Amino acid sequence: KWTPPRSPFNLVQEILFHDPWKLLIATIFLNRTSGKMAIPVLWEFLEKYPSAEVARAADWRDVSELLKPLGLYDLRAKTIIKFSDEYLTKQWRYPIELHGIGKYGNDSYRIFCVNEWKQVHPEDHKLNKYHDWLWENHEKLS
DNA sequence: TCAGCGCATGG
DNA sequence: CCATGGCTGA
Ligand code: NI
Repeated sequence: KWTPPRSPFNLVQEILFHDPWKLLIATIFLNRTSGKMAIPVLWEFLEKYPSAEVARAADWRDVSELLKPLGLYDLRAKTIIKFSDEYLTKQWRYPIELHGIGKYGNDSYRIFCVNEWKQVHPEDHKLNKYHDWLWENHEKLS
């Protein structure tokens, strides 16, 4: 079992690893959006949308106005509905193949949800900080 | 390759 | 004020 450690950077992925869907939802929330804005909205979403089954069948207009202050409301809204639907339906392995999930959300999955972390090469800053911090203190862990 | 989605905040 | 905080469809 992998179970990624918590860093000083405190990425939201650090507490979302045990729920691949929730982590992947967080990545979507972080597209062209600061963590300061996105993260609190993520929680208000998660309380009203705890599962991929709940988000699968849902009113995409009803998530949209919740994503309003962030921007990209109906874009993400219809995207999440499909992704959550695509989540519980298809067979995947690596998450990229799911709609709305590109390289970033995949690198997050590969690092946090499984142990590829040594192999994975990050793009995003936050991920790269965590990844570089890993190679340093990993011997002090396991 | 690339427009396009989108509001908030910092420079 | 005009930058900047991923991904798809095409
Ligand atoms: Ni995808």
